Amino acid sequence: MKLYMSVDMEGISGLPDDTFVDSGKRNYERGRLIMTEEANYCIAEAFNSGCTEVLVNDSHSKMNNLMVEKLHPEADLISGDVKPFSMVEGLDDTFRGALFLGYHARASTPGVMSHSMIFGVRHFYINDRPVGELGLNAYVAGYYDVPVLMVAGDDRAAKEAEELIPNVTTAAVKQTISRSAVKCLSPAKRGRLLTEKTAFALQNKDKVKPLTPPDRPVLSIEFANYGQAEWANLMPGTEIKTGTTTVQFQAKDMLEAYQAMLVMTELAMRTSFC
Amino acid sequence: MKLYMSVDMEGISGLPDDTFVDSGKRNYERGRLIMTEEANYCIAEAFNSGCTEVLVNDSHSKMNNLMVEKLHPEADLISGDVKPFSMVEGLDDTFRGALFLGYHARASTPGVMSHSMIFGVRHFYINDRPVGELGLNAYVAGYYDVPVLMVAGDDRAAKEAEELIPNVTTAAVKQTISRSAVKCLSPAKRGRLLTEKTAFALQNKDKVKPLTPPDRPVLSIEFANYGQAEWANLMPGTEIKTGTTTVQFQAKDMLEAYQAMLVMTELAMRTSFC
Amino acid sequence: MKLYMSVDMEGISGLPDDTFVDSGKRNYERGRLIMTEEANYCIAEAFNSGCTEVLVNDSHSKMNNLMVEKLHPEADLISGDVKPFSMVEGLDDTFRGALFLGYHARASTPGVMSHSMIFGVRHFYINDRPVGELGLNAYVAGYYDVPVLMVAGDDRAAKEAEELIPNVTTAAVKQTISRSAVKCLSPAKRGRLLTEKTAFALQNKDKVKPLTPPDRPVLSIEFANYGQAEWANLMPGTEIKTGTTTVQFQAKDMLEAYQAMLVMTELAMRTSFC
Amino acid sequence: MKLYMSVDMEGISGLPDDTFVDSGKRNYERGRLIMTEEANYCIAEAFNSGCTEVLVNDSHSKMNNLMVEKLHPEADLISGDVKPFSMVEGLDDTFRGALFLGYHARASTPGVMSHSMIFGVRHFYINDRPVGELGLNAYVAGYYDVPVLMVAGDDRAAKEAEELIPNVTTAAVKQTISRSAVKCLSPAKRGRLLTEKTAFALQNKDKVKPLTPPDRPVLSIEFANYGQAEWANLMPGTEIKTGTTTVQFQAKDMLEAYQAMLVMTELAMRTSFC
Amino acid sequence: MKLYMSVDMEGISGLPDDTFVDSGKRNYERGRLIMTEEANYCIAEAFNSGCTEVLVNDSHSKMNNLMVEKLHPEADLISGDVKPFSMVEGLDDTFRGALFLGYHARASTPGVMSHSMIFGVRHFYINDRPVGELGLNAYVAGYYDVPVLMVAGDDRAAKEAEELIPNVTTAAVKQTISRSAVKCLSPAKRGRLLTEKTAFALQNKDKVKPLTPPDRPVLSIEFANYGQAEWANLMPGTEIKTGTTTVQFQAKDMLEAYQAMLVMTELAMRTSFC
Ligand SMILES: [Zn+2]
Ligand SMILES: [Zn+2]
Ligand SMILES: [Zn+2]
Ligand SMILES: [Zn+2]
Ligand SMILES: [Zn+2]
Ligand SMILES: [Zn+2]
Ligand SMILES: [Zn+2]
Ligand SMILES: [Zn+2]
Ligand SMILES: [Zn+2]
Ligand SMILES: [Zn+2]
Repeated sequence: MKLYMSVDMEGISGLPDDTFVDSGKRNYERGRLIMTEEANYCIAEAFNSGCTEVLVNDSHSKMNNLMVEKLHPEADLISGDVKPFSMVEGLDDTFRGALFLGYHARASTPGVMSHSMIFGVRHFYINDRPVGELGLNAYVAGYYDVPVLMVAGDDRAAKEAEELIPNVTTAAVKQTISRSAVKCLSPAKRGRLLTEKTAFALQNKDKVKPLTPPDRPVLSIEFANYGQAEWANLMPGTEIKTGTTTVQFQAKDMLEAYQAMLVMTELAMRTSFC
Repeated sequence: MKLYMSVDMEGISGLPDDTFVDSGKRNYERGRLIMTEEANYCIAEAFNSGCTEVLVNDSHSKMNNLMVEKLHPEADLISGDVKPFSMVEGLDDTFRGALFLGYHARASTPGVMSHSMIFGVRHFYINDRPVGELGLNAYVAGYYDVPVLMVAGDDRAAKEAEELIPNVTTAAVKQTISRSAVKCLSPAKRGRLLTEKTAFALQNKDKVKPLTPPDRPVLSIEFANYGQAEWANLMPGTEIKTGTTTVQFQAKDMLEAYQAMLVMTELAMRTSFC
Repeated sequence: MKLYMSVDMEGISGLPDDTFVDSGKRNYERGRLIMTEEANYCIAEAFNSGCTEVLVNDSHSKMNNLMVEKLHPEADLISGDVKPFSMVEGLDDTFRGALFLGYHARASTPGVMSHSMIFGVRHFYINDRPVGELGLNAYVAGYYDVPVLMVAGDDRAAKEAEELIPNVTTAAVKQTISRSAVKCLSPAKRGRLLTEKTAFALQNKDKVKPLTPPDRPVLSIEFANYGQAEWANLMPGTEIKTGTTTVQFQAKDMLEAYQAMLVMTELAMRTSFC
Repeated sequence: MKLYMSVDMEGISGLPDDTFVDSGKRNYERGRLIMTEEANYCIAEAFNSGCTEVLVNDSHSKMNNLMVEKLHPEADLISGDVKPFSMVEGLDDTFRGALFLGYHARASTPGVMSHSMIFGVRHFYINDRPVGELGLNAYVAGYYDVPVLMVAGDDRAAKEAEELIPNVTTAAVKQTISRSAVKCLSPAKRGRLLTEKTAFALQNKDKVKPLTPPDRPVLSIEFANYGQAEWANLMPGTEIKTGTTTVQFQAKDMLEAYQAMLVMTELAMRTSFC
Repeated sequence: MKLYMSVDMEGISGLPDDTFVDSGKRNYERGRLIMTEEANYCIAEAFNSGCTEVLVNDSHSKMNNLMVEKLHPEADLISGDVKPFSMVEGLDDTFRGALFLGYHARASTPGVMSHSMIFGVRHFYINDRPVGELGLNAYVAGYYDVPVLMVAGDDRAAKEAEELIPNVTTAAVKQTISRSAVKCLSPAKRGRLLTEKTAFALQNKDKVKPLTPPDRPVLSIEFANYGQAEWANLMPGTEIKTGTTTVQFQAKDMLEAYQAMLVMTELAMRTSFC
């Protein structure tokens, strides 16, 4: 059975702030080491639980964080950015399930290093339903009828996952105290947690269903300021909701909605004076 | 008659982006020159219209922008920051009226360089009523029973002013096209506009009333992310509205509410990972 | 009569290389001074020839080059970037004609500082017809039934203009020797040329017709490398022509085609390893 | 039994100056290594003495110093800043006792790297009683009826501790010679000292009582200069004692007094020209 | 009659913050221009009032601020640092009186840019009497039986002067609002004030007496932290008052006390971790 893995960084265990996730900062090298090892715990247990294939997609920033020379040798790594489907690149209907690792809470909510794709977004909406990276990626997984079996990260990401995906297995490797502070488990302790949770998730997979997205989903993105909204509103097919900093885009399907998100946020990232 | 002047920079005529208002950028020196001259037009007409005193308060960033060696010699300049009442420092009940120059639109709305005090705030609220710098400063002016006779800036700031202060005179020195683009009048052209508008404002002053604030106003600040809300929520007497990034503070009066704004935004400014 | 002006920098007289057009380089300040004065010659002659209104749109880079304090006082300046229609922002059907100043040759062809919007594009296509900034802007002018009366820049931009717009008046303020070298006229000499040419263009306006664009134009952009094509191909409604670095976009009208160009090139600008 | 641990850096053994505690300096990496190991000695002995839980709160600067990958695996680490209760975050009435590690002397007194929270404070006062970080944290511990069983650091911090908390156990890992010089014990030697002292502290716990704070404590902060006092005096409910650089704040309880300290010092930190 | 002038910068008119007095900051060049001109007003009036000689001593920082090429040609300028008597270098018993220009309030008290010699000192004491630069320089003037006829600076410096020197003439060129903010008079307005005040001071000189210092003055310096006290306590003849950050030095005369101040503060300036 093929298992898909999307690994982010903010939710990795032990990491309290961006000095561990920003490639240009002092604790980054330690961060990617811990990140790679955290993924190995899940990969190891994935194979040990019957999986014959495990696709690992680096889903953070430049997505060149996971160390290819230290990742589980029997796993296939997708490294690099500018991928057609970013965080869910390589995920198709041939996968038995998906596993989100090192995830964090969506923007504007409690949770360590909370945000959604870029600092500029406050909320993502798929037909009026509030979602973050977790939600959007789950919806893309749904498009391929692939269920999100497990989600690991801080306690807030776990809560956010289970409130969206029924019976989903969550692994809270750390507890959020503030947006830049957490109470975490020792690397070895989190390893057991992840090992057990991954095992249970794979055997309890039948109780989890794909997060089916609407046929012609309406993507809504609320940005922090009006400037970011103007930038995104440059993309054809978009419109700004008067009296707000929200930009909407009527998509043909979830896949088009995802890519519209990529482009709109990319444009918003160029906003100055903020 | 004593006239009070609060001069910001983003709304100054001819200025399209922050390269003209950020002391650390290439067009700053030209910006403060134009800013000082813009204020002189109003000061000159103020005296010409009978005013015996004109207090000019630099209300932008470090508030050391207006050039003391080029400002109207008969005017009194307040230069420097860390002032008890920031943008409205020096304003008391002994003034006949107030004049806001170089103002801009509040955060989250259309208007060149739109924002409210710091990049981190999305909305300011005084008893559920949406306001930005313009609103808050008007309310403090109201506390001293001083009416805001005139408000100058872009077309968006003007609109925002008149929708808050009945019969207020506005002078749109430039038209907003985007958050970093405008269609402006020549320096001399804006001068005439400001001269005429200032004259009319002073003679039509009887038709404008002070923006009286509530007795025990409730200050509400919605921040861009949860991290900024946590910082502000550190201040005694504050509370975060569950499910939001808004922090509230019950004040004794408008003056305490203003300072609470200064402190809460100052704290929010320290937020990292954004 | 209302006259629209789009002013770029590379084609301004006397400027041989990017040290005069890059805001971060040594000769930039002299460059924008010459640029502002060059525009004044045309503006002055525009009014002298009957025009009652002259809208000047800064169309270079951050578009904050023209100096508002030195531009003709009777002209209206659009300064700043992130404008819905970039180089042709503010142009509607109420204008008698358009005047392109300081223009340069399109990418991949002879001409000083030749390029099209960004360094990454090799060619722009509107229904298989090769065009650069000059062509695209002319087509947008055509959408509003406004004719391009005059085009000033180097000899190559002039040649490019006349091969696209019949009877158009051109003013070659300098001769191209290489992509970073030119034989130019003295500032005063170019002034006369521009003055005479602007006068003739306004009186010979009847002989020039709007460059009418197709109803549902197909925008094609050929990028320098495949990476830039992949970035642009992220935008919904786009497709890469197999075996090429060209991305196509079927637009509803010229206006949508223009904005699609803005977004696609903006995305391409992010391409690394080039 | 649950044991709470607050670990600072200046008082850590072997560390003579700030090159070992400032994340931006040459000896920082060695410093945090020694710091983590120093904490492990206490944690190990804590468990060995019966404790079932040990909460470790990084209480220095950005509080991301203790190394999660090297800390005792059976301990729970709180890493990160912007915590509601900074140095005493996570401390409640469910703890048997508290242990302060790597502490230093309060500002304005003898002791290596002496200070109180920020360089700008000279003295902290809780109802006229002189206290520093040690005192304030003890008082917050008192609010939860939790006694400070042990305090480790230099000889000056130890003396300061015992003069405030009767029968408290102190461990002087180093002797102060100057504010940036000390006579220290070898890493292994300090380890034994800490091991023995921690054991004795836990078994002699009955002789130590919580430092009960006043019901409505009055916080007083004397700053180095008047500028820092003005900044803090911006916070609602504060007042400057005429003729001094001291700012007072009447709190509802010790918890509000602590946060008022956090905010007032945070504001004072912004003071320029010092 | 010979007149002595000591010119500092913080108290100069129009200057709100250190960006105007720190040679390494953006507004310094404007600052020293205003400073030189401010001194010229007094020099001009000094000569116009009968004075035959005017010695001008640059008394700020590196003391190379006053511009020799723009200072009154008939005045003698002392430029440079490391002078035996710093701020009062060149002052002897052959002078009719002294004039302090651009002075500021002493450390730890209200007043724009308040401090005493270095940021590290909180208070200076001459036989238990609180004094700052103003006081110490007046005492040195007293040693030579020279009276301080006039003192110019902000309102706080003026107040401090008159509370120390009976009948002294003060000129408040600006009003203090905060340590980095003031309400100032136009350069020309301050000029008249200084001109009038200088004239009155010279003709009312008989009513002012020299601030005679004790025979064997005891210098006391209270520093911000203990580290600065330790540094100064290195100088032979010094002692730290237990329980404080104050260092005392028994001098033979006011001249020795002054130089002891120079050395003690110079040593304190080396203090790290502050
Ligand atoms: Zn993420
Ligand atoms: Zn991430
Ligand atoms: Zn503003
Ligand atoms: Zn501003
Ligand atoms: Zn161009
Ligand atoms: Zn250009
Ligand atoms: Zn400490
Ligand atoms: Zn510390
Ligand atoms: Zn001084
Ligand atoms: Zn000075």
